[PDB]
Amino acid sequence: KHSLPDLPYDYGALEPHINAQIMQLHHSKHHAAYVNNLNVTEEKYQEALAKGDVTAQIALQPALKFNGGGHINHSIFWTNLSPNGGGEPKGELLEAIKRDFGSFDKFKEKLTAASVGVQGSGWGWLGFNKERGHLQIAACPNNDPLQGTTGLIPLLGIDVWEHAYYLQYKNVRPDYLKAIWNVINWENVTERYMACK
Amino acid sequence: MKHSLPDLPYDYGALEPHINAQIMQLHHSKHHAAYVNNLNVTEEKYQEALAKGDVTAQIALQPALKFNGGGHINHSIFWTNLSPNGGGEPKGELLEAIKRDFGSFDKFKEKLTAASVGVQGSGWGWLGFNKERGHLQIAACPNNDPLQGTTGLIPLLGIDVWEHAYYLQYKNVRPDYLKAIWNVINWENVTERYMACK
Ligand SMILES: [K+]
Ligand SMILES: [K+]
Ligand SMILES: [K+]
Ligand SMILES: [K+]
Ligand SMILES: [K+]
Ligand SMILES: [K+]
Ligand SMILES: [K+]
Ligand SMILES: [K+]
Ligand SMILES: [K+]
Ligand SMILES: [K+]
Ligand SMILES: [K+]
Ligand SMILES: [K+]
Ligand SMILES: [K+]
Ligand SMILES: [Mn+2]
Ligand SMILES: [Mn+2]
Repeated sequence: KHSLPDLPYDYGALEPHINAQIMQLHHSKHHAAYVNNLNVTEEKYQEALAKGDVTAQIALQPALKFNGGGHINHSIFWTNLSPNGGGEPKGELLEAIKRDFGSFDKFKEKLTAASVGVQGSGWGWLGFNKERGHLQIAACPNNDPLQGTTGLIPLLGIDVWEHAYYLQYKNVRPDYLKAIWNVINWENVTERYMACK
Repeated sequence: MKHSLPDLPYDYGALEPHINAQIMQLHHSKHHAAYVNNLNVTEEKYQEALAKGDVTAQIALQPALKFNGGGHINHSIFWTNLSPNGGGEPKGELLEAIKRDFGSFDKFKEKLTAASVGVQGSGWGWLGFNKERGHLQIAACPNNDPLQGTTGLIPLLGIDVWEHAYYLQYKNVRPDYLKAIWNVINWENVTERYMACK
């Protein structure tokens, strides 16, 4: 049974950048539903596999990817933010950002652009490409998770579903993207990067 | 338990001159055999991932499961949908339903032909049964995506329009294959599948 992780901080800890009502809904309603539906779907898959029911396995794929991906993505996202965040990373991650994107500021522009560019629901990611040994930006639709659908290892995700920002920023997704940089937990992103090497 | 390649219920040359023996043997003994085997490999990996709660691994396996699982589902139906005893028109309640839902048998053939010719890339044309609406319905599916798993419709008749289903004999002219296949449709099987829905 997958479980809803506790947040690493309280729901208001990322104010004013992401308001407490959003964090509370996002974790306690949206992520909770992913977890609950993921568990239901995995149990149905166990049954289908035991019976050799390939039709049922395939019919369950959309629920599995959506809720499973929701669980994967949100579990990473909470750790990617912190009340003590903001600013720039240091060390090898900063070195890699400068090497692969030219500068920290150009990296921000490129992840911002990928995130603002999602049409519909989805996510922007900074990932690590293990084959190539370098950083890579990608966008993913809906809750499709980065590693399961692209092979890239997730380092930093930005949720651009409307429920991630709408109560506060309404349609103005770019204002949310500007604000979120103030709460990036570069410690966590660095840990994820260093685990890849 | 493991999925198995069903034997083809007739000789590889039983459908000549409509589908030749070289196609039938490659399609069954090479293409379908590979789907079954790859499906069983993917299922095994999926069980492991599920036991470990590895959702990333489950999602990464979805393309192979749908493609090879769908391949197994669709080809298993297809072999039974063809017969040397086939061709002609169905009878009874299936014919009545075709006339009711499509206007006539020939109109139905045109619509299923159009759906099958219209696949861009690899895929299948299907006649299915919509259990909720209680009537027949035509759909096209990409690659090996299977009808029931992706649409909920119950498959009655499938036509494979992957190039391996026809290319050796008909080359690029997919409409020549589709003309030919009507001569070997096993309407007895299609009828059985339809009656099982009702
Ligand atoms: K907050
Ligand atoms: K703000
Ligand atoms: K988790
Ligand atoms: K540089
Ligand atoms: K999704
Ligand atoms: K958010
Ligand atoms: K079998
Ligand atoms: K013969
Ligand atoms: K497929
Ligand atoms: K069926
Ligand atoms: K064929
Ligand atoms: K011919
Ligand atoms: K012909
Ligand atoms: Mn979200
Ligand atoms: Mn085929």
